[PDB]
Amino acid sequence: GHMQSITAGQKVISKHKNGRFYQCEVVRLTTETFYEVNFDDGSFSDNLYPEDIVSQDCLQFGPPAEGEVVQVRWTDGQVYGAKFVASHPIQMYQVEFEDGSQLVVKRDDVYTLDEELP
Repeated sequence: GHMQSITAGQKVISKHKNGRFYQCEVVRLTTETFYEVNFDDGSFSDNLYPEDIVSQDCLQFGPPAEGEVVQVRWTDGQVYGAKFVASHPIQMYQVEFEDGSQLVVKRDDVYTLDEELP
């Protein structure tokens, strides 16, 4: 959604790591910044984290310049040449389940207690 804003301290319903929906509590609203890059073969990634840029220290100095050549460490642990496209912060929701487990989830994966699932 929404319509409904979700706030810290609110009981909501979201999927646990076991893959089923349970009630959980929003413990914090976080901002995660994702980087978008074009790899040298022309494939596109929309969900790098700033630390995945290994040619410069983006956590310390911010994003590369638009179009800047970069090296990126991919999820296979290998390094690839790319060019920086854009960064976009996404508002997210850190939730805690009855068992103490936590997840950081996007708005669309959070439901209020009053609404029909899914």
